[PDB]
Amino acid sequence: MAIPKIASYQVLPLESFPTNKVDWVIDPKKSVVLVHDLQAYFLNFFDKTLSPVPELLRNVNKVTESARSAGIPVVYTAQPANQDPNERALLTDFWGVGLTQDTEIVPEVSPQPEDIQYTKWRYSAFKKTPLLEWMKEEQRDQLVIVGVYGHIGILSTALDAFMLDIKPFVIGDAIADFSKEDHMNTLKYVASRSGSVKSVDEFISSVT
Amino acid sequence: MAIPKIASYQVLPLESFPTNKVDWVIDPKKSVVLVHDLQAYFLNFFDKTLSPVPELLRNVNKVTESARSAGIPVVYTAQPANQDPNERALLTDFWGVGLTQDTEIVPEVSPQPEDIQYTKWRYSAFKKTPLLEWMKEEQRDQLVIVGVYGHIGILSTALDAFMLDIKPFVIGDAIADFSKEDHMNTLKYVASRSGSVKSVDEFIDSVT
Repeated sequence: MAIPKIASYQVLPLESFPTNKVDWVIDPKKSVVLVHDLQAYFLNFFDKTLSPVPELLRNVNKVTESARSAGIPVVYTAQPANQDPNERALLTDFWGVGLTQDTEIVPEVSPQPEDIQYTKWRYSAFKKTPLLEWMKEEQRDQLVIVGVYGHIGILSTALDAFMLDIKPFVIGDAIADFSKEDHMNTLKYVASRSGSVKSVDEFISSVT
Repeated sequence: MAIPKIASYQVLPLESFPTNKVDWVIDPKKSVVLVHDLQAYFLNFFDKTLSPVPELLRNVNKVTESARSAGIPVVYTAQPANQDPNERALLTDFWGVGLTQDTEIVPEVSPQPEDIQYTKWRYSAFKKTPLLEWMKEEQRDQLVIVGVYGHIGILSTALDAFMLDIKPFVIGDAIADFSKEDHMNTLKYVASRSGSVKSVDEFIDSVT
């Protein structure tokens, strides 16, 4: 009903990432980076000075910097404050009325002027946003996903993308979750059923 | 890459169903039963004489028969043979070219003349089908889900339904999966993040 006070946990070692079942490789000419719901509201459920938040933010910055250097668009999603109950619909039964403040992107990974920002309404970044038709317009069919929370919005976004013929790449050391278990199980599900799991360094070397 | 030979396992005990976080009640005036992908092709991956397939088929029949007695529409989904690779898209990377035969619903749960049958293209029964707009036409906003496989199509259909303002009810003893673990984890995920988990008897009692 409430997002938990998330206890600190260690970013999983890269050697523990689950093995990919598909062999897609991130292509700078075909990819978009999604910074998923990195709002103050959602990150304040962690103690930000503790693992995995400093590493998460540094890794998100590594991703977006390499992305912009390679001409890869960066898209941020953010939930709006004070959502109309008709618009929020069944989310209220699970999570309450939703955030009423602290909607800003956390300052460490604040958007740059050329980045795109979409208003998010559901777990999946494709529902009620321009994301799908804009990616088609840009003729980019790869979505590189960073942010929070792994087993909820990241997972659901990966599953629409996959079903919408967009290749999702979840960056395993650039997401965070309710627990190390939720984080890992997110990666195991994606790698075996819905997309690709890559490291920050694999993204960087793929996009130079 | 190939659907495994699925080892037999026991239907999970009713006392082990996860507790629901929401208090939705199945209403015969607002509900639809979805029989998800109960095709010979998908069920032949199991030894159908062993649990959980006999219980699955007679529980699906219990559900659909009480549904029709209550005026609840029954919708079946079925994948078509020899899918166009351009239409099948990224499924091919994970699973191969897909079924080429054995497309019929298994005779134990064969559709009745009044039931609806849709051609299915993705994990979620909502993608590239009329299901969402037909439910809106019928003014029914509850989807009671039975069939296979739990962590793949059942889960994705429930997530899509939830995000599309349709309440999903997954019938825990009328689905089956790759393993007892996948089956349970499907129910735990739905009950905590995406819908309601009910038993066959709870459905029967709810729709009289």
